[PDB]
Amino acid sequence: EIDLSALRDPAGIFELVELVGNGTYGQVYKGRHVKTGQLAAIKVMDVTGDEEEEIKQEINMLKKYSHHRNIATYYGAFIKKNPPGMDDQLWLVMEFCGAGSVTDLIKNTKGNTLKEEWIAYICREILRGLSHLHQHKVIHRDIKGQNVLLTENAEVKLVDFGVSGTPYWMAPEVIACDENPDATYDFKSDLWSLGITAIEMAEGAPPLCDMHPMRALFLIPRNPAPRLKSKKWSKKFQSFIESCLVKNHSQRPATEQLMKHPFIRDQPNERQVRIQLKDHID
Ligand SMILES: COc1ccc(C#N)cc1-c1ccnc(Nc2ccc(N3CCOCC3)c(OC)c2)c1
Repeated sequence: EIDLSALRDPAGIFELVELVGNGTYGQVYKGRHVKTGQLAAIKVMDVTGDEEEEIKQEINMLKKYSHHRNIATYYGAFIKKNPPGMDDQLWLVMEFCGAGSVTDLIKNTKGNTLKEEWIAYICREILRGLSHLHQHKVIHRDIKGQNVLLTENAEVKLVDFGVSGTPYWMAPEVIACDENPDATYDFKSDLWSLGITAIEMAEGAPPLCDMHPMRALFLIPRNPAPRLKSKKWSKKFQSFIESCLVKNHSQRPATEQLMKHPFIRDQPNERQVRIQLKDHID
């Protein structure tokens, strides 16, 4: 576990190149290891006695649970010191995924939809990542297109442990309403989220996206489980979506049995799929 008080200043070690996006309670940069030139992603967060133990918790998980092919690797943590009583900046440093997010991948594909074969490759990788986290009793809580990232070799990596606002990817049991007073996250909630991003990949957007976040939030527990509207998709894919999106979380498959669903396991043309992906990156 990491001591915030023991973190060095990032000066001369890493440097920021350009803004890349946003994360939970911080901005995200394409960064660079100054001495070697190697690229890295750097999440920068203001830090306060308030935010610290949540910040500290995000760091510890990235450091502890990123030794796995499908989780963006921890590089380090730094504190850019700054006169009291003011905010210091914390730099959380991880491997750089040059291809960007799956959400970016969708935006630059024809029709904002992806081949089922691509979706299956990506879903397996996320699931595999989730399994590793769930094994260590970690819930991701923020599984969505933007948090699913790709390296220039089309390897899939999960990022942003800051939650471990936007309602669209939230499972029914997570939404505190009249019938569910003490809404809490469990591992299965990640699996609902995965089903939503699968739809996101196939259709460019999550269900209920045309509606206001507050009305989406209200509808998700009541409405029946979302489905693919086109039926051009295989019955293995539609069945996979129905497995992820079981409303009653207790009746929803565990991660390990979802890993054994045919859509996930029955993948020929696999190193072929990544090659296409790798090529589609440029
Ligand atoms: C959204 O990403 C994150 C969110 C939260 C946290 C945390 N904690 C970490 C990351 C992260 C982690 C590793 N690599 C990247 N790289 C990367 C991400 C996005 C892009 N974009 C930029 C513009 O739109 C097109 C592509 C990109 O361009 C080359 C590179 C990002």
